[PDB]
Amino acid sequence: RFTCPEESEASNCSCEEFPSKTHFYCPDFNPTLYVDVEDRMRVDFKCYDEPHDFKSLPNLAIGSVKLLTVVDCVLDDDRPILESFKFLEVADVRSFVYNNHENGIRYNAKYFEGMEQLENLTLARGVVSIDRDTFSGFLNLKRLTIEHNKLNLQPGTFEALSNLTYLGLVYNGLNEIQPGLFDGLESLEALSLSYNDIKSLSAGSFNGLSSLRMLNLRVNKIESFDANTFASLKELSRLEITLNPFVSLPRGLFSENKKLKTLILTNNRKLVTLPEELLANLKELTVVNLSHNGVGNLPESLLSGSSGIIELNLGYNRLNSLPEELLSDQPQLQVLNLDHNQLESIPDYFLERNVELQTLYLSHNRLRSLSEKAFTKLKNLKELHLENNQLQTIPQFLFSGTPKLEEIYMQNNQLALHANSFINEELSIADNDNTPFQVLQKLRILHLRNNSISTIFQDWYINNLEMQSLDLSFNKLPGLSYTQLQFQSNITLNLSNNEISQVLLIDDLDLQPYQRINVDLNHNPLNCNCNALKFIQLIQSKAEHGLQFNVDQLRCSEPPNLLDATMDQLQTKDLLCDFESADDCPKDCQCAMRLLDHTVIVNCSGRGLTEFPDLPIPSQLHEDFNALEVHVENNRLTKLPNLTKHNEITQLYARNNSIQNLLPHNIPSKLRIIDLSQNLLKMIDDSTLAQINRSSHLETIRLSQNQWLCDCPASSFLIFVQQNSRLISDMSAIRCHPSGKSLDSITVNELCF
Amino acid sequence: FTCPEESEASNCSCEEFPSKTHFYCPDFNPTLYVDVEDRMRVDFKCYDEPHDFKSLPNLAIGSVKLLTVVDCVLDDDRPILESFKFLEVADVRSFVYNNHENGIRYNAKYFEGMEQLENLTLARGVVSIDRDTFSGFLNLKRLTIEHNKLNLQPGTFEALSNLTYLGLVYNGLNEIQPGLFDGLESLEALSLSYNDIKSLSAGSFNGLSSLRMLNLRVNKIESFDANTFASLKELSRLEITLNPFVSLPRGLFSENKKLKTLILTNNRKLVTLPEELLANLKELTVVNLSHNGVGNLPESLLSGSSGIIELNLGYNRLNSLPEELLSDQPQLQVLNLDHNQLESIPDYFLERNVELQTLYLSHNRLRSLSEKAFTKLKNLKELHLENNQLQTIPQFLFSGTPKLEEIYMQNNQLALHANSFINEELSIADNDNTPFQVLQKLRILHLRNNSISTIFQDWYINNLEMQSLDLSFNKLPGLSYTQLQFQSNITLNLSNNEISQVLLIDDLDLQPYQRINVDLNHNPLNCNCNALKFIQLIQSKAEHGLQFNVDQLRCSEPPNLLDATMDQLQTKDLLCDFESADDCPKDCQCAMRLLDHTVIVNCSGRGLTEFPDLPIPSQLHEDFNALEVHVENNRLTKLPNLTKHNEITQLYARNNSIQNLLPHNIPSKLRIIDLSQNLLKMIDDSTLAQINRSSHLETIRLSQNQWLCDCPASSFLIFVQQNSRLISDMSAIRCHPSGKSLDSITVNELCF
Ligand SMILES: *[C@@H]1O[C@H](CO)[C@@H](O[C@@H]2O[C@H](CO)[C@@H](O)[C@H](O)[C@H]2NC(C)=O)[C@H](O)[C@H]1NC(C)=O
Ligand SMILES: *[C@@H]1O[C@H](CO)[C@@H](O[C@@H]2O[C@H](CO)[C@@H](O)[C@H](O)[C@H]2NC(C)=O)[C@H](O)[C@H]1NC(C)=O
Ligand SMILES: *[C@@H]1O[C@H](CO)[C@@H](O[C@@H]2O[C@H](CO)[C@@H](O)[C@H](O)[C@H]2NC(C)=O)[C@H](O)[C@H]1NC(C)=O
Ligand SMILES: *[C@@H]1O[C@H](CO)[C@@H](O[C@@H]2O[C@H](CO)[C@@H](O)[C@H](O)[C@H]2NC(C)=O)[C@H](O)[C@H]1NC(C)=O
Ligand SMILES: *[C@@H]1O[C@H](CO)[C@@H](O)[C@H](O)[C@H]1NC(C)=O
Ligand SMILES: *[C@@H]1O[C@H](CO)[C@@H](O)[C@H](O)[C@H]1NC(C)=O
Ligand SMILES: *[C@@H]1O[C@H](CO)[C@@H](O)[C@H](O)[C@H]1NC(C)=O
Ligand SMILES: *[C@@H]1O[C@H](CO)[C@@H](O)[C@H](O)[C@H]1NC(C)=O
Repeated sequence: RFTCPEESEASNCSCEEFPSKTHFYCPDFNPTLYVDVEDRMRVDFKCYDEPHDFKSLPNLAIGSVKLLTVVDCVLDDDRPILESFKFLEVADVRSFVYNNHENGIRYNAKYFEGMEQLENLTLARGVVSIDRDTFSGFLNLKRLTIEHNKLNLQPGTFEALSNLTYLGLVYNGLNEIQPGLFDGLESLEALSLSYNDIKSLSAGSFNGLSSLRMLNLRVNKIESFDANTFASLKELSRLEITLNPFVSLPRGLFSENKKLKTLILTNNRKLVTLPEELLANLKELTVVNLSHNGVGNLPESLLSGSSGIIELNLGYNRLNSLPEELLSDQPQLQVLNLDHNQLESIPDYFLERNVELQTLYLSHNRLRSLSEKAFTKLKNLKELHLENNQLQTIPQFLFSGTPKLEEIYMQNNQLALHANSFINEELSIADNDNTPFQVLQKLRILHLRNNSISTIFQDWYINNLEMQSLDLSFNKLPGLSYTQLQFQSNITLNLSNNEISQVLLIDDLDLQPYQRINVDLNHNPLNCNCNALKFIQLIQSKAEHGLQFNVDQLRCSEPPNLLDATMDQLQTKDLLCDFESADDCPKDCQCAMRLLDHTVIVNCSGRGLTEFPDLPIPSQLHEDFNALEVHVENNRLTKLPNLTKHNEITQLYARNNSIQNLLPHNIPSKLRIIDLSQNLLKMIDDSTLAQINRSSHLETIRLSQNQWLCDCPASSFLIFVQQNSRLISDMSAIRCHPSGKSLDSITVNELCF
Repeated sequence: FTCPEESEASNCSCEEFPSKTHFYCPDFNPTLYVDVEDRMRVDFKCYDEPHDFKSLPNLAIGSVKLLTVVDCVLDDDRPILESFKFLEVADVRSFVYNNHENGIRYNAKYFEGMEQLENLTLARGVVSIDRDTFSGFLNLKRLTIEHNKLNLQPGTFEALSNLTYLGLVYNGLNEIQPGLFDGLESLEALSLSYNDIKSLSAGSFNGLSSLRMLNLRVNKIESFDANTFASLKELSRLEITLNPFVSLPRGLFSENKKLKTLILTNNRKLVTLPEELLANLKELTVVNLSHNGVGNLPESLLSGSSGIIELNLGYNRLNSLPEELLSDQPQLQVLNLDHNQLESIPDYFLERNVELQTLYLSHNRLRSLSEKAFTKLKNLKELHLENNQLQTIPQFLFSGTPKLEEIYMQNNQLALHANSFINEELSIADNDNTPFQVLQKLRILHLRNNSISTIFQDWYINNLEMQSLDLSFNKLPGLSYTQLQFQSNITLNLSNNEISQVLLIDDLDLQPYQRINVDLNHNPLNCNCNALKFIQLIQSKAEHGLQFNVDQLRCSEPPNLLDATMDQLQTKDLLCDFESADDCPKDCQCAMRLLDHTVIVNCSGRGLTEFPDLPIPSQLHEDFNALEVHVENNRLTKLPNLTKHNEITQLYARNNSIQNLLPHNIPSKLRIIDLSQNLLKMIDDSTLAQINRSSHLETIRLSQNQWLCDCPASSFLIFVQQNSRLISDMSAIRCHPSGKSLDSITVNELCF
């Protein structure tokens, strides 16, 4: 265990012992450097300023340590690093990491006079002009990295490293690879040349490497190859060539890499063509990644014989008009990508040979219509993508041979799919439509966003039993009914941004006992007129029903009503229903009925007439409904509405009325609310008022703007007012015709005696 | 997610890994890379001139909570989002801006569009901040400014008023102006380390009320004010390290009742501590005073604080101690006094402390421990006494601590011996004074680098729970099997000792399957006959209980070549000089070997006609018996059996030539005789019978034989040849005195 050195005046370095790693700051006044030391795992030495004074240090005692990470600290000129770091006697060090920024250091064997048994090594930002003799003294060195330094390597610097395993030459900006730079690397298994400026790779560039398994040229400036560039790498298995600017690959580049397993060739822009049988006869090959290139057409024999492929990516090219038999020899192919390829159409027999194929991509192409035989023998297909195409429709037998299709994506298309699109030849054998989704019982997720869908097919809730999502946004849905909601699984049936004018529901919900059945209904020109009441009563009332509509953004589309109103702040009383089917309603009157309250409105208040308009009987059933509400406020010349007898009116409003000389014939059977404003109250008689009875329903009368004579012949009116005080809206406002003042003060004067 | 479609009229490309999608602009060379998560992060770093991202194609990436910029230059006045508009990210909840390129004078215009930002961080780029620069955020929880020289106005932070974590690290602040923290009501950390604050005024923390965990880890603080911390009623932690001040004001922490953790270390100039500095701190839990320069302490330093569970006082310059320094701390758990200059411990130091689990006293200069030092420690678990000057241990040192588990006594002047504790009072002739019998559960004990004489039997008798032990660099005289009586998986260590010899019983065994490890490396272990049992134990065996590590073992003054290895050990090399002066001649002693089981003189010497007669050195206690003859390649006067040859179990001669041999001269009591370079081939009466097949290794050899021809000896030669199978006669036999009389010669041939 390493503990802090005993405090003394000989040394000014302050050791702060932490539970994990003992810390240091040797110049106590100004800690220009700190030495974070673990027990025996690592040593972290970093300098912050120009002065070094390594000789004026307490001579720490660490002993054996695995990793020695020195950062941004100077080295003595042409002296061993362990000699320049004598103030800590690190020994038996395996890994050495040297970050250095201020000054580049020319390297020779004299800098490594203490690291004969070094396993790992790393250099960064500070190494320039490595000498050929630098690595001679090393024994059993397995890794080497030259990280972020501008460098130029003469051929032969690595000849002394026989046992080297991983070599990293990233970011060095090498201009070119001399033939024979890797002479001594006989046991090399991996190599990296990413982020360099290698102009070209000659035939003899990779001489001396035979057991190499991985290669890496991720970012270079390679303008051309040679036909025998990779011929010397018989053991190659992984190859990464990205972001290179070359125009084409030479014929037969991989003629000898029979052990190839993965080939990542992506973003190699300006790669317009691929040579004939580039990847032929590679049994071990399993993953091919040719995305983001600029290829315009693939040769037919590109993959002839490579039966071991399981993943083939070809996205983001300019690849159109695929050859028919390109994928004939790949029976293990699992994932195929063809997106962003500008494909106008694919050959009918393109995918017949692949009996097994899990996931297929065809998105972002320019497909117009899929062939019926495209998916005949894909018995293992699971995920299908067809988004962002120019599809008009789909053949009726398109999914006959893919019964295991879990998820499908058809968004951003021009699919029509009318209700009668797949109507049978008048057979009528099956109630469900003949849409191709009928055989897809395994379907789970379906997307149809941004389409021209104009219905919800019956097979989407009858045959598909495990459906759990059905996106139908931005397509021309005409309406919604309760039948189409008869799903048998938790489904988030999205229906936003459709032309859903109206929706119909029944008061009883047959939903199975489960969590919920969401229906997103945000932006629709919903008609808040008749036939929508039960939906409104459902949404506004709080209940534990399965249906959970999301109508927070939903508004109405009725100019007569409050347009742009929300249901959460909508008066359900104001729902109205026009009587368009009937023609016996009085002319020049707003004819409608409200189903919630069970009322029918005549609304002849707009016009003024000489007689009471004929009020049609509620011949329309309206669920066996027998009450009428009439507004006749403007008409004040009828002189009698005596047709009210043998009628079922329940509301009456006469803001302006003729002289109130009415007979008991006018007295109605079922009138709840009555208004007699702006009339001659003097003409009315007690016998008519006596026959008024609240037994049928509650009675409320209006005495506003009414003039009634007060005298002995007009007696008992005050008693009737007192009895009907609740009926009278303002009994005090009722006044004698000549006096114009309330008769309450003169109630004692009412009695003649 | 999906990279931009078709990459048309764009010089920047997408990688689209399954975890995150990278970007570069490699049209000529990729200067900058942008990699994004689904919604978590966006990292943006550029490595060249800013003109390379003047008009990049817009990425239109979804808004992500965390944004990062590295070494990217931006314009003088336009906001950050406007400069990086091509990213098209708006919902930012974390911003980090590393900028090594060029300092920029921040104005309030830079952060428009981030009115919901948190975890704002400005590293290495800020040079100066104008007032109300942070105004407008309206909700900020964490801020950090680091690695950049600064000089701030008092009213810079007034606008925030919701900040909880503030960090001004390595900013090179010359000093703290009063009221510079005025507007930070809800602050809860400062992290003012690595600055250059010269001193703290009384009003240096005016605007802070909900503060906790004030940090001053590295500063050039020269002095403190009396009421520096008075303005902070709530203050949980306080870290004040690596400062050049010489003393603290009296009553510095008077008003901070909530003080829970005071870390005050590495103040090399802090010569003394004020009295009752820690007074009346009930909530205090851990206090750290290590690595200071304090030389003396006041009596009332910790008065009125019973909540202390940890107290570190190590690496200081303490020379004396107060008596009641820990009177008011009955809840203490650990006490560190290591690396100080303490020469003694007060007798009444720890009567009132009972929850102490571990007590550290290493690297001090203690002369001895008082008997009642540990009298009241009912929960002591670990004890350290390393690098001290302890002479001996009192007999009742561990009387009051039965819970003790580990003990460390390295690098001490300990001189424990067999009679260092034995007293005639109540003597039981065993377990002298019981120095360690009171510790039942003593697991680990280190006595490395001491002057202990002998192993106390108490370690191997009643310390059943012992798991390890180390007696290296100690003056142990020897080892015996009786010392190995442990009842657990003990790993005893005796490396580099003065053990002359080990006496191990041949029938040593242990019933349990638990293993015992013993190391004798660098021990003299002189190799004599008694070491034969140790040699056998070291020899490879199928299974054993005492696994010996003897790779670096050496033999003291060896009879054989010096620095002999155990790989070259042999049974014959086990022979040792006998201690019986009368029994063996003074010229050379009897071998009396045990493994070899042979007795022979080491040197031939002058020689005698008759070998001396001595009793068997083994005396029936060993298989050892005389089997060899010292005389070799010498003209012996005679070889008589009565000259102890009969007493010798066997006879072995080397290049000894006898002209005449007789049956009387041949030893009958000896099982067999072996001779070489004999001058006579005649067969004696004893030679007429073949020596015993078993228990008689010595025999006759055809080689190095001289034939003698005589008619009477022909029958004896015939009898010898009948038993002989190597050859009819000697290979180098050329004798024919007018006839054939050799053993190969037939009966018909005669000597004449
Ligand atoms: C030299 O570096 C390599 C890679 O950095 C180290 O490899 C380790 O390998 C083991 C094998 O499973 C992994 O678990 C570790 O995570 C790897 N380490 C690292 C840092 O990636 C190797 O250990 C290093 N050699 C020494 C002596 O430290
Ligand atoms: C819905 O899909 C239509 C497809 O027409 C999108 O409208 C654009 O149509 C033109 C046709 O010439 C395409 O070139 C464009 O790419 C389409 N726009 C986009 C953004 O892809 C329309 O934008 C889509 N609506 C969405 C996705 O909300
Ligand atoms: C801003 O930083 C804070 C502090 O790191 C984050 O909050 C969490 O803080 C705790 C502190 O104990 C950490 O252990 C967590 O890891 C932090 N959360 C995360 C997600 O890292 C906070 O999340 C940060 N803000 C954002 C938007 O990431
Ligand atoms: C064993 O302990 C002794 C002392 O207990 C060590 O000797 C001391 O070494 C230091 C090293 O600077 C000197 O300052 C002291 O004066 C020495 N004291 C004595 C009494 O010699 C010794 O180094 C330790 N190790 C060994 C292997 O003996
Ligand atoms: C390589 O390893 C082998 C065996 O591990 C060893 O014999 C040889 O000396 C090593 N060479 C170098 C240069 O380390
Ligand atoms: C819907 O999800 C809930 C969640 O617990 C589950 O209990 C219920 O069974 C699901 N619906 C069906 C039809 O399984
Ligand atoms: C219908 O009723 C409303 C209610 O206020 C009234 O304003 C309107 O004039 C009526 N219309 C007709 C034609 O009577
Ligand atoms: C702190 O946050 C609250 C919560 O939104 C806000 O109202 C207040 O204005 C913020 N304080 C400042 C100074 O912006």
